[PDB]
Formats: sequence, structure tokens, C-alpha cells
Amino acid sequence: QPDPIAADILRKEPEQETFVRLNVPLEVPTSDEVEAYKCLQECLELRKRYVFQETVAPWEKEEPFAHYPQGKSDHCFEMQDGVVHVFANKDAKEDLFPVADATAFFTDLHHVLKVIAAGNIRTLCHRRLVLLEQKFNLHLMLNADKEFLAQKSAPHRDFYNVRKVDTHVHHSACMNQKHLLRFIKSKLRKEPDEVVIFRDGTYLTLREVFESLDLTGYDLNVDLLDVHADKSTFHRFDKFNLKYNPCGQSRLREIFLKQDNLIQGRFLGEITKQVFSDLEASKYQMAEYRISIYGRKMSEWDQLASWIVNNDLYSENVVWLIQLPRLYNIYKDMGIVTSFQNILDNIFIPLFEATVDPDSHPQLHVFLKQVVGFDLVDDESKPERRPTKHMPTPAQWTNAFNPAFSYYVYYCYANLYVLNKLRESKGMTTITLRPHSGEAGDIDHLAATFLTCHSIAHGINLRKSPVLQYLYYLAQIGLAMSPLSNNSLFLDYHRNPFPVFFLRGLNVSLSTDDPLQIHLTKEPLVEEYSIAASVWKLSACDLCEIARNSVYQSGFSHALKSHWIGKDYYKRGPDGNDIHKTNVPHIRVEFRDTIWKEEMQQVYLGKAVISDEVVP
Amino acid sequence: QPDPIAADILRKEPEQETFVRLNVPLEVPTSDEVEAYKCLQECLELRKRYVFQETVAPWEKEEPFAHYPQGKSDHCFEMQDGVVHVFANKDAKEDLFPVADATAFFTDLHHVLKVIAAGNIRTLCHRRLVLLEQKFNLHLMLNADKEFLAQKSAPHRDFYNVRKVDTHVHHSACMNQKHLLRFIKSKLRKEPDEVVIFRDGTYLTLREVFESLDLTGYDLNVDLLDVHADKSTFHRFDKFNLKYNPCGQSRLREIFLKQDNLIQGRFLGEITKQVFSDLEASKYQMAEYRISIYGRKMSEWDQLASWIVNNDLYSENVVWLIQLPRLYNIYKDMGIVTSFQNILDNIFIPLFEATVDPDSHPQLHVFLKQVVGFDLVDDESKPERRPTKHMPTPAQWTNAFNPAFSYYVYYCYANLYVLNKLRESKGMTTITLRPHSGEAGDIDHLAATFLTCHSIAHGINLRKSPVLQYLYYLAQIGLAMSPLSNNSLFLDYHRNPFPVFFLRGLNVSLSTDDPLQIHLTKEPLVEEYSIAASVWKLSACDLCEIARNSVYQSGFSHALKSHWIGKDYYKRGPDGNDIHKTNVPHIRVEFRDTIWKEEMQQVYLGKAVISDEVVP
Ligand SMILES: O=P(O)(O)OC[C@H]1O[C@@H](n2cnc3c2N=CNC[C@H]3O)[C@H](O)[C@@H]1O
Ligand SMILES: O=P(O)(O)OC[C@H]1O[C@@H](n2cnc3c2N=CNC[C@H]3O)[C@H](O)[C@@H]1O
Ligand SMILES: [Zn+2]
Ligand SMILES: [Zn+2]
Repeated sequence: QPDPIAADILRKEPEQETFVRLNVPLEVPTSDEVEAYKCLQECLELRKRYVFQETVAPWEKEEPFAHYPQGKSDHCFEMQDGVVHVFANKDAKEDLFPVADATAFFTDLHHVLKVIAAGNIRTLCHRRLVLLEQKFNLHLMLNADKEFLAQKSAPHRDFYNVRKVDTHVHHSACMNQKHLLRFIKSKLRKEPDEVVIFRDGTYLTLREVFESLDLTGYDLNVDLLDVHADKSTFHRFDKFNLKYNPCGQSRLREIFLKQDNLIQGRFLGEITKQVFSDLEASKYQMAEYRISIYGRKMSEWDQLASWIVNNDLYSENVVWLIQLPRLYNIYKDMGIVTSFQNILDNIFIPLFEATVDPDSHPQLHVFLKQVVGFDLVDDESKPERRPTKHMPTPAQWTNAFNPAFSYYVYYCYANLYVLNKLRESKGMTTITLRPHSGEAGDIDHLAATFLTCHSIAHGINLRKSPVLQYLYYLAQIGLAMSPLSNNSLFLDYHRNPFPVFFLRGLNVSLSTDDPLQIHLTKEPLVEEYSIAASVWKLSACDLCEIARNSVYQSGFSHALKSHWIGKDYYKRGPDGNDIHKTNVPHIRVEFRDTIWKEEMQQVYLGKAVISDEVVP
Repeated sequence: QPDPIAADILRKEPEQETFVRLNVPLEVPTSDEVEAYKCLQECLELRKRYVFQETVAPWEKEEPFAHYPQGKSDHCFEMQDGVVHVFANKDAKEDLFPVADATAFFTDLHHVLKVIAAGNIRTLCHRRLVLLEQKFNLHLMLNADKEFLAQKSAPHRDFYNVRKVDTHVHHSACMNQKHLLRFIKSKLRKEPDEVVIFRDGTYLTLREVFESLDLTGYDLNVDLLDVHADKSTFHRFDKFNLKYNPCGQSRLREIFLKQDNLIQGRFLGEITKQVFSDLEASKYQMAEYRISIYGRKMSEWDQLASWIVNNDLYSENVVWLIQLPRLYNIYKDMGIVTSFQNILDNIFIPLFEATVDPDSHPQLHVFLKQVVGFDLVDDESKPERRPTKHMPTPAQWTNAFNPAFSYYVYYCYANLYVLNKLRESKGMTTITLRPHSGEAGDIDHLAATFLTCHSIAHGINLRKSPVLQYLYYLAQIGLAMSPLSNNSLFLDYHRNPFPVFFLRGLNVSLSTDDPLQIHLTKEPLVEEYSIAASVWKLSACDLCEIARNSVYQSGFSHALKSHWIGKDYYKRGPDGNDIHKTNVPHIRVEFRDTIWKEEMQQVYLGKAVISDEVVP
């Protein structure tokens, strides 16, 4: 079928839906290089024996948004070697005895990294991926209309109706210029002489700052009109720094697009709100906004938390992921930090503290019941010495350079982890590791990412490794991709792997990134889905399949998933999707669940794991 | 450069704009087959000595929206052979002695139709078109950045800011389902028991009609849920009939998407309004909504007129074109008409009458000062006997079949014409012939269209005739194209000629057609420009160049053109575009004006027409 934008009007009385279609059996035996599949098994296990997961899952669960007293003690943190330890409430000598040490995770990483580029396995996986594609195509050739029509039995639900989530957005870029601009243009007119910032000697009003930069008012525009502390002074304003680097920042940008500024945030916040309202307008578009924490100051956490509250920043549709930019090397010139450790300390303690004693870090709590995952960033392509095994602890790391990627995630994993396996303990919300990974850079980012995280933000590079791509299939790791953005720098649009990763059944989702820089419409991400559908030729069952599993990839409450997709959603497979609220043919997912079940069987060579429920 | 969606942030102080760039001279002499160029000349002249144009143009021009008395007599219509005559106010014997007769226009048509497919000319034109492309590309290779940057001197203006016009939209399809639906869904809830229609025996309420069709309410959806007078009764509901055919029409459709229905329009109108309001919201998107008149009943005109008024249907941004569906053959089974003539009579008299005596057809007037052009339609591919020269008058045409295309436009031209050369006379607004042509069907549609009309709606078929395509270049005929729609039936997206017609400098524009069926966003046509920009790789200078000349193609007041583009807009060439309100490099259009000037010179072999002002 492919491409709904066009699709003409038709008919119908289907008032009783239909599974059933062409089944395609194949099966294939096996060669001596089963000792490959074996290798996959390991990597497949490893990941499992690692990525943390809540011992008791959401669906097995037993006015405003803030306050309420708690108090309950329970103690000790005791962070040893970048990996916190939290010993038994009193004082133990074993602790909540979890997590695998740094080295190990590095040696397992090499392990994956071997198999990953080992000759014959690269071959088998390629053969199996492309083989995966074909089948889906063949299937399309036999059943696209069977799928088209099923959708007609759920008269109500069509594209709009289905709730789709912007699984990868950076809060800040989340606004359309026409709006943003007009926000500014206005708050100038209707309030010039209002102190805003204090740079170069005195506090300036608004009118000041502007005439100060000169080029201002009716001339203002999103483009480079964030022209600075202002001068000749040197700062590169590529793009990552323009959002990832806290300092050397411009003037309007410090005023309007940040929170740790002077007027506390009265303007960024203020903007967010009208974002949310219009968000809550179209009812179906959700958002997993990325918010930062550099880990230079212990405050940042509470500091940010309070930003949320004091501004009443909450929506049903929005949740948050904390993004820590991997910029230590900058924070080590600026002398504000002395050894990597300091950072683990600025993010993995201000929380932990808040977990043991809620009230020691109140309205940080009311925030964390809204935080859903920890995303780490920066230009993936900056060069790096890929970590060995005998690797310097986090507090032996004083040297001038930024620690590698792998290194980042690791300590960013354990902590996250050992902290998670307690907020769980105490019955509080938990955060998931959802790294930006594989957008550029080295292949190992993914390898490591594969061993330790939930979702992922990019995956563009899975395209250069049959093997990792194949695992991610099996494992069903889920990718939140922004084609339209990826198209900016790193990759031509038409050369982007999404559609292909989609055909082969990888857990892909379409995201947005920077709607400010990127889109032309009032409705950002729909517009994504829409140009996507058109260049790649996608049907609705296709978009709907995408939007649907955007949600599975999401971090919202069971209460809302159930209501959005189905009360049976926790079920592995077809019997787990209510087309009346999903609009995707029981037959598309049955095809998908059975081709996957098949592959799994191929690799656990008859002796498969199975599981009858999805996962978190 | 190509593709703005991505484009990263940069800088700048350009506060003094720059023409200047790589000029590329070529020149070429000529062969004996100059007697080709000659042939072009003729066709080029012919068109000229035909398409009507206002002896005194808009820029040389010397609260609510309705009323005011006039009265002034002036008389006689006297339509001879489908071609009205309007003799001197009193009683003459020569009339306002204009227009060329039917035959002639048919023999000139053959003439064009010969040269058009004559061997060596097809060759020369292909060679010259593709040669046209190259140059533009080369130019892009030498100056894209020169163009990128110029745009940075007009800080203010970027894509949004620039006013773009939806030069081809069918009123009715102009709404997004989510809205349309919710309109309905609601007016059910908040007002069931309200008579709406009287079909099958009695007048039904709303609740009735619905439960009458059964499938209703929370189940309603744009798709085929226009299920009829209802039964087994046979009616094809492809798509053209679903909007072009007045009868055999459904129930909700008769209620909500039409005006000549029972509750007068209280619902279609009512809907339009909130379309306009939101239209007037985004300030920059205009609309040239198509509205129909079948010409079965003399009333239709006044009948419609009054629909506009009594509902206060006016916007700065919207104007109208009357679309008459070429369905005589249906109206000749239905016995409601006896010979083609009757139709010329139902559209070219209810107006004419209104021109001589304004007050004999008041608030028809207040309407026509808003009508801007006459668009005629239907499935272009339906087969047809392409008209000869000795051709049956309009009132000798009683036979069972629909008259050919050519035939339609002809009599639809003269009338339009001879009427135009009087509403002008009396100082009243005039209407332009803006046919839907060359979307499918035979090549001659365009040939004829080329000889007699202003803009055009499709042009997809210029792609199969070097020659017509080349004329349309020279002449600068302007095409209002809907790729996204054309993609539905007639043509794959990626195989659509637009981008190419754009490269070669044809007067192209991006349109919408049926935003109801077609788009996924709140903002229809921007979304067009946006998927276009992305699959074809267009820069902003590119879109802006497009949006800009969408307006040149438009039918609005000089008062608004000037304000939207520039007060010098009437000027042929570069010195005629104010980048500060157009955002397109004086250098892009200088390139375009000079390559055209060049080609013209090639064909009028040194002895060129010239003109220092555009045209209407
Ligand atoms: O494209 P502008 O509006 O000048 O800003 C881009 C910012 O948004 C985020 N962003 C945009 N695109 C991406 C982003 N995030 C991570 N890396 C690559 C990709 O995800 C970046 O953090 C970056 O600081
Ligand atoms: O695609 P739907 O919403 O079921 O209705 C299509 C209608 O909109 C107009 N339309 C759509 N697409 C086009 C149209 N007009 C002329 N012909 C081809 C093209 O312009 C047609 O008049 C047609 O009746
Ligand atoms: Zn990102
Ligand atoms: Zn049309």
C-alpha cells in the first residue's frame, strides 16, 4: 500500500474484525557455525544480566501535583570508586550488595566488541537482516490490503486519534520560532525597562540588552541573533555548544532560553507553559522533553527541581529526562571541578539524598515523580581514546582530557542502577538510562550502549554493523530517531536507515530533536511522520505501527499506557494490542511477533526464552 | 544549498545587501531551422492576440463588505451562437465588436497542435529546456551561498514571514478532518432533534439521519461515512463525482458540505467562517478557494451569491474562483437541460445581467468583487472525440455526449471575455480564466489552454511535450501544482515534474487541492512546501522564490500585492522585487530574468518584444 497522505476514500461495514492472512513458512537447518549463534546468545544474555529492571512491573501495581510530608530515615550512601554503595539502613558490611564493577563491564565490552566484528558472524547477521526485510516485503505483497481493511473495523480510530509520543526532544528547541520570536518581540514592547541581566558592569533593562546588541526588535530572528556577552571574544557556536555548553553563552539566550539565569526562569518557564497548553490542546501528541544537568554544582538538581515547581510545570502529556552533557574537559579548565568523580557526585547524590530523606530535598521529589530517564550527550564525533580494561578510577581521573564514552555510561549506569534498586526498594519512581548513542562516532558506543541501556536516541550507526543491528533486533532495544534532524549535519535524508530499520522490524520511533531549528509547521512531529511517510512511502498501518510503539518505548504510567493503547498492552505479541485504540491490524503485529519468535528460535536454536509479557 | 528544514544557525552583520555573482555567457548562433523559432513566434503571438487583459492595469489605478445602490442602465445582451454580443447601450449593429469566433479558435488550435508535435521543433525545445536546467544548476553551483547570505541582510524576513498563497484549493476539501469531524460530532450532541433534511418521506432531525445511516457518532470518520439517500441504489463514489457531481449525493454531505441544501448552508458556511478566522490567524497564508456552479439552474449564481452575504463570508486572505464541472452529459440525461447552450446561459447571463444593472442582481455584486477567476473541471482522463474545425454550435449540440474539452474552454472563454471587456468598460471587477488543465488526458488540453487562459491548475502533462513546455516557459504561463494530491491517483510523488519545471524556471507554485483528504497537519499547505522542500531538496531562497511567485500568480488587489511583496512588484525583473518583504535574493531573480531575456532573444532572434512591466 504505502503512503497515506494520498489514499482515496472508500467504504464499509466491517463490524467484526479479521486476523488471518498468508503465513509464509521457511525454517532452515544449521551449519557448524552455530558457534556464532552461540556467541549471539552470550551477548544476548550479558545485556540481560545488566540492564536494570523493576523486580515488580507497572501493570502489577499492588488536583495539582506537589507537596506531602514523608520523613522515613534509612541511611548511608558511601560512594566507593564512583559507584555508590548505600549499606543497610543501620550499618552493614555488604550493602544492598549489587552492581558489577567498572572493569568487567569493560572486559565484557571488549567481548561484545570482538564478536561484533568477527568475520563469519558479520556475515550471518547480514544474511539474516536482509532476509528479515524480504519477508516483511513479501508479507506486504500478500497482505497490505488485508491490513488496510482491518483498520476499517475500528471506524473511529485513524491517524490523528492515535496517541503518539515525541520520544526524543530537547527542551528548549521545543518551540516554533514564530511563537518564540513573538514571545520576545512582545515582552520587549509590553515591558522594556525590566532588569533582566547584569553583565558588563551594571544590570541592564530589556531595551538595553537589545540596543546593546544593536540589531534588535522588528529585526530579531532565530538565526545567530544570540550575539553575546558581546564582542570579539572567542566562542564557537556550532550547535552542540549552543545548547550543551552552559557557559560562554549569549544574552537573549541566557534570558529566554535558560533557567539558571537571573530572573530565575520567569521567561523560559513562562514559555514552556504555553507550550504545554497548546500541547495539551491537540490531545494526542506527548513529549519526552530533555532537560540538562551538567554536574558542576551540587545545586543544579534541587536548583532545577524548584524551577519546575515554583512555576507549576506539569502536564499529563509531558515527562522529563535529565541530560548531562559529557563536558568534563571544559569543567576541568574552568577549574570548577577537579576530577571526574566530582560530577558523579553532583548528580548521583543530590538525588539519593532526596531518596533516603524525601524532606531533605522536597519539591525535588515532586519533580522526580516526573523525571523518567537519564539521557547523556554531546557531538558524538569528537575523537576519543577507546578505553582499555585496567582503567583509572573516576577519582584518579584528573588528567586534562574528557573520559571516553563507554566510561561515561558505565559509572552513569551503576549509580543510576544501584540508586534505582532502592527508590524501588522504598517504593518511589525510578529512572531509566536512555543515552543519545550512535549518531556519529565509533561503533563501540552502541556495543556498550547495548549492554547497559533501555531505549537509545540515535542508532544511525547500527547501519554499519550487521551484528549490533541484529542484536538490537532480537533484544528489541528500540530506537528514537530524528531523520529530519540527522539530515542537518551527519546524514543525507534519503540515505538514512530508518525505513530500513523499520522494515526489518527493529523497535524504531520517529522523533524530533530541535523543533525550533528544524520544522516548518505549527505541529512539529506530526510533520515529521508526514514527510517521512512521503519520502519513504509509508501507509497508515505503517505510521500507526510507529506511533503505537513510540508509546511502548515511552516512560509514562501504566494508567495512561492502558488508556492510550490497551489494558492488555503488557502482553507480548498480537493478543496484546487493542486495535480499537491503536488502529493497527492485529495481523501486522501477529506477523511481527511471529517473525521475531522465529528468529529467536533460530538463535537459541530451538531452546527459547519465551516470556509472555513485554517488558516495563 | 538545498533543503532548509535542516540548515544550521550561523551569524551576521550584513546591513547593506549584495547583487553580484558569476554571470555565465554562452550565446549560440543559428541553423536553417530558424523556421521553428519562427513557428514558436506565431504560437507565441496567437496566445497574445487572445488571452484577454485589462486595457488599464491594477497599479495604474486612477468597515464591512456589502451593499450600496447604483442603477445605471446601459443595455442589451443578445447571445448569438454561445457567444454573447452586448450591443451599444441603445441599439447598434456592430456591438462592442470584439471576440474571435469559435471556428478559428479551433483552426488555430490545430495549428498549435501541429507545430507542437512536429519533429524538429520537439527536438529544439527539448535541447533548450534541458539546457535551461543545466544553467540554473551551474548557477546554483556558483552562487547558492551568494544567495544564502543575501537573505541575511533582510534579518526580519524568513519563511514564515513571507506571504504565500494556496493558488489551487477546492472549497469544501479545505478543512482538516479532526476539525470537520469535531464540528459534526458536536453539532449532534449540542442539537440532535433539529430538522436538517427531508429525504425518504419526512423531514428528519439530526439524530435521525445518523441512526438512519446507523454507523454514527463516536464512530463517524471522514472515510466513506457519507453513505447516502441510502441503500443499494447505484452511485459510483470515486472522487471527482464525490465533489464535482451535484446529485446522487449522500446525507451528511448534503447537510455539512454543501450550500444549495435545506438549512440553506447554515452548516457549510458556519464551517467556512472558523476556517477563515484560523486562516486570518497565521496571517501569511492566503487562499484561492474554488466554489462551484453547474449551470443547470439560472438561480445558482444569485443563489450562491446570497449564500456568501447572508453569512458574512469575507476575508482579506480569501478570494474565489467559480468552478463549473464539465458534466453536461449528466445534465442531459436528467432532462434538466436540453442543449449545451443552456449552460452558457446559466452562467454567462445571471452575470451580465448583474453587470448592466447592478441592482437587478444586488449582493451578487458584493460577491463578484470577491470572485477573481473562472475554473472549469472533472476527471481529465474520461475519453473524448477531439473536436474538428467545422464544429456544431452550442445550441446544435443536443446529442447524448459531453462536448470535448477544447469546446468547453472556447465558449467559456469568449463569454468570459466579451463580458470581461465590459465589466472593465463599466469599471467593475473582472474575472480571469484559470482552468484545471493537463493533469491527465490528452495533450491538446494544454495546447488550447495555452492559447486562451491566465494561470492553470495542473500542467503535469507539460512533461510529455517539449514544445508546449517550452512555450509555457517563454510566455511565463504559471502553474498552480498539487504534488501531494497528484500523487494520489495520476502520478507517483517522486516522478512528478514540479522540481524540474522549477529548475527550468517555469512559473510554478505549490498548491493544495483537498486538504481534507490529503494532509496530516493543522497547517495544510505549509506542510506541502515542507515535504516538497524535503524530497526535492529545496533551500529557502527556493521556497521563498516559490511562495513569492505564488502571489504573482494570485488574483488579489494591487493594494495587497504591493504590501505583501513590493510597491515596485509590477516591474518586469529584479528591480521589481523588494527582498525585505520577499526574502529572495535580488540575485536569484536577476539570474532568472536574464536567462529568460536571453531565451526570448534566442527565439525572437534578436528582435524582442521586451516590456518593462510584468502583467496583471
Ligand atoms: O539546532 P540548534 O537550535 O542551534 O541547537 C541544537 C541543540 O539541540 C540538541 N540536539 C539537536 N540535534 C541533536 C541534539 N542532541 C544531541 N545530539 C544530536 C541530536 O540529538 C543539541 O543538544 C544542541 O545543543
Ligand atoms: O479527495 P475527496 O476529499 O473524496 O474529494 C476530491 C474532490 O476535490 C477536488 N479535487 C481533488 N484533486 C483534484 C481536484 N480537482 C480537480 N481535479 C484533480 C485535482 O485538482 C475534486 O473536485 C474532487 O471532487
Ligand atoms: Zn537529540
Ligand atoms: Zn484541483
